[PDB]
Amino acid sequence: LSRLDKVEAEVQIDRLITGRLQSLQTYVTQQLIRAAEIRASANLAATKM
Amino acid sequence: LSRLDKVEAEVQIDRLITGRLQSLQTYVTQQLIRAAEIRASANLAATKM
Repeated sequence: LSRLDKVEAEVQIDRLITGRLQSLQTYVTQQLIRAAEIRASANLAATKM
Repeated sequence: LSRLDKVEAEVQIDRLITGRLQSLQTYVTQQLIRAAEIRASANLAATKM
């Protein structure tokens, strides 16, 4: 943003947005899968209690 | 499609395709994770029966 004007900057920014958004989607998806593992383990622990 | 010719339209259409396809992948992935939660609950319910 400090080095390029709006018409050229928005092209560069859209590349970062795309890759950063994909990085959050990858993280949140794996956290959802880990949450299921923890949920199953918590259900087992509640049954053991 | 009504406003741009093929060479320019396909560039704009590919942006929609990319984002809409990413929306379906996000939806189907979360449905697969929810299906596992429902599956675990159905297995529990079958055991309670």
